[PDB]
Amino acid sequence: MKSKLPKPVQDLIKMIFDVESMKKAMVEYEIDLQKMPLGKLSKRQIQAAYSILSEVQQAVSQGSSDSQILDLSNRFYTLIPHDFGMKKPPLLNNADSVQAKAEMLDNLLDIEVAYSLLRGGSDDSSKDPIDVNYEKLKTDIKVVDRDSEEAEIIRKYVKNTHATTHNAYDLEVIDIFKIEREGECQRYKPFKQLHNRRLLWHGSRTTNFAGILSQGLRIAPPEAPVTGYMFGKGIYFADMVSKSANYCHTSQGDPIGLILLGEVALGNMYELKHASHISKLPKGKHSVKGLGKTTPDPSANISLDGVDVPLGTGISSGVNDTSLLYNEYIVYDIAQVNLKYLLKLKFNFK
Ligand SMILES: NC(=O)c1cccc2cn(-c3ccc([C@@H]4CCCNC4)cc3)nc12
Repeated sequence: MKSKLPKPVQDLIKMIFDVESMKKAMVEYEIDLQKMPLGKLSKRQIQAAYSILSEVQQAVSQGSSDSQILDLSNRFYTLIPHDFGMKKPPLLNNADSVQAKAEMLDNLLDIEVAYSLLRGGSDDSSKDPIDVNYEKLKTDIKVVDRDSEEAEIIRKYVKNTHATTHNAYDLEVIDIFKIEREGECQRYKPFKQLHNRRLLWHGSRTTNFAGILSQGLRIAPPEAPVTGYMFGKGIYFADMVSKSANYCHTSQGDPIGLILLGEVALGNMYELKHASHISKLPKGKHSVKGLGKTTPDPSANISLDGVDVPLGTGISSGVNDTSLLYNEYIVYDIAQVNLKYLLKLKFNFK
């Protein structure tokens, strides 16, 4: 049979299950595709690589000998083979090196999820492969009509919350998808009664979306290094589309990105101006709000189905004694997020 899914949904499935994009991402990370093909990637190996990186992070802060750091570096490259070619393997002896490798592992974890979903399941012929891969996402995906009131609100949110400092590109909404992850409604239900529910942005690389749709937004595993997380291991969101759009890591070569709109149950926010490098919340607080110098104009805030949409144009906040240019929101429980929309964006670079 032929797929009855709308063309934009079919194009989304092709985009998130693109094997060539998975291979190109591994080539960019300088992974040796002969020693470590896409089909050889495993959960166990990525888990053990995170543990090695945490040992490196501990050794660097402890002030361990260069011989122990070299041994941990060598063990990491043995577990994740790299092909540097003309270069000596960079030593993992600083915070920047461990963070670049932890970023690679986060992306490899979701690439492994996408490839294992794609290669799994009943390899029959009765159903269209696009329908088969659609079902592997365990997510209901519907197209939001361009002429709808919903689409108008979302386009206004994209237009008004583009930061002045992120002038490398213009954003254009291609498609708006309404999404419903299986079991997420039931999971979110206890938090639906928490106050201060906001519709916020979450950007990520396109190669992570098969993992995000099938498993939802997740928190970094305990084995992962604690470094590089301004407010600890949690799920981070922005109220400025361009702050999250930067995490799509789109380029002139591939200017099509995916961004989420999630309803997040913030409750009582723990308002911070500087890095806390801690995941523990004070009693009675349900989230962290990192305070930026620029905030969406609160007078243009709208309430949609009991959820605040801060689609106001970026104005000065009043805080100048902060390390953040824009706000960010962090929750430490995966159940405090209900994914609502998925946008396909065109990045028009200057
Ligand atoms: N992804 C986002 O849309 C987003 C919005 C606002 C603030 C954000 C902060 N992040 C974020 C992204 C990545 C990380 C680390 C850094 C590299 C190692 N593992 C993850 C920490 C924070 N992402 C944000």
